[PDB]
Amino acid sequence: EDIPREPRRIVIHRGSTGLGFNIVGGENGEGIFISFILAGGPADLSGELRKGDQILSVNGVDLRNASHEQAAIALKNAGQTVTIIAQYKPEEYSRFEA
Repeated sequence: EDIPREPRRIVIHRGSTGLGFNIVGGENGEGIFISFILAGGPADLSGELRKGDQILSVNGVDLRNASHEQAAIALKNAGQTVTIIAQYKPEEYSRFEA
């Protein structure tokens, strides 16, 4: 609704539940997508990320062509304050994850 088509920058702070989201994808022609946002966790309270966002970068590490494992390591090692570049692609998310 107030989500643009182009990539956006979101800053999250890591908590006791991590970043408060989980990821799928990173294989074939599917990039890294947010599949779940934990209620009350850091991503949810930020208000800015959505299921079906593709993660393009985290703290400058390019995740456009990462595998799931590569992305999970980048997110684990990104530190307490994490800058995410995300692009909202709900139709492409549904093609892969429906």
